[PDB]
Amino acid sequence: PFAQIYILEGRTPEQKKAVIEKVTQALHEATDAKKETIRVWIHEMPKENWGIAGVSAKDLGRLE
Amino acid sequence: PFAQIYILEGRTPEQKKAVIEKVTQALHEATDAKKETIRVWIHEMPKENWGIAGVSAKDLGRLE
Amino acid sequence: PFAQIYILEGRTPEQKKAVIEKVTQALHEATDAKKETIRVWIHEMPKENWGIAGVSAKDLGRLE
Amino acid sequence: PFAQIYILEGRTPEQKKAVIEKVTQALHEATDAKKETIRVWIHEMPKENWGIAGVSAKDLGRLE
Amino acid sequence: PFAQIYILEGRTPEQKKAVIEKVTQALHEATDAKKETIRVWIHEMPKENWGIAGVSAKDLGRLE
Amino acid sequence: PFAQIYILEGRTPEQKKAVIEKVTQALHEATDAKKETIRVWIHEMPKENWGIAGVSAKDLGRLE
Repeated sequence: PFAQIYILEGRTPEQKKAVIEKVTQALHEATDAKKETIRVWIHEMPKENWGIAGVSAKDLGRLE
Repeated sequence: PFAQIYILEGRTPEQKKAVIEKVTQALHEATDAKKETIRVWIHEMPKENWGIAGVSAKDLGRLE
Repeated sequence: PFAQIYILEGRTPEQKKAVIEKVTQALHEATDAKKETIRVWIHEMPKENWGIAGVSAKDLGRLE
Repeated sequence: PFAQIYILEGRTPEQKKAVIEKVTQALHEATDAKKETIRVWIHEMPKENWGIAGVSAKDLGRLE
Repeated sequence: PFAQIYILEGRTPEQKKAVIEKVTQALHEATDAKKETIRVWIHEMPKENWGIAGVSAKDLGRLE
Repeated sequence: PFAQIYILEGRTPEQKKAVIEKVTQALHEATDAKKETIRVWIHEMPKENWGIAGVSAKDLGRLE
């Protein structure tokens, strides 16, 4: 089982390692697949490239 | 944060619900993102459509 | 420019044709790319395979 | 409904904001989904990483 | 190295096995990656779900 | 037919051109699709962003 993860830019390397570790464990427990077979990779998206209801994460970050 | 999951066909609905639940929890804990923002969806791939080292999961399933 | 669209199962064929038409027009107008170059394809996801905040679209559809 | 957009590097930020805005509107009109649910994100591909009929956008950009 | 392949519905199983075999060999030769590490999977898209310049493969299939 | 390729960062430009060329040829031969229709694009993943059995390519690169 494979997981393709999409996150915004700006997260710590510790958080990205945890994404790999916890998502891999999550797939192992949910499907009982051998960890050897599990692959997880992470796309880091610029805030200008991430739209929520038609507004970019960048424009939202300017607000409270 | 979003997770696009690829699994082979043939898993129970309980396993697929667990994929959604555990991967969502994994992303929440790894990034501290609000669960409201997290999305996880699952592509179920036919065994004929899944290649490992040039051999399909289907041809492998014939073997021990 | 290419668009990979993810929607839930259960939409009319007219809505899917409109997705192809309107997304193609949207990319043409936003980037001025020739329509000849634009490609849009649609993955229809089972409601059991679509997680929102850890809950599947299927379990949500049972509710009001 | 979600849209994963693939464009070549080198487009203005105004064009990328327009991609987010117009694709979101396109999905809203085609499916009648609430804008709150719609997500659009953009991968910007290096010209060396984009093949058309076996030739990269980079090699093509050298030509007329 | 991983390859995610998108083809229209309607191809023979022999063609899909060849996709897995030849794409795997192509990645092995281009990158010198061990075949053990290479993964290739195939999404088969309904013709109604595949847009070329704003027109679906289905509407095109009606024409000559 | 389209191929979305995922490789680790750090490969030569010659290898990436070969990916585009050989994968395009592989799809042409496997499906008999006209080369004009074939598209191949390449995501280069940071080693920190690529998990194998729960361990990142980066941590593995430290080892023998």
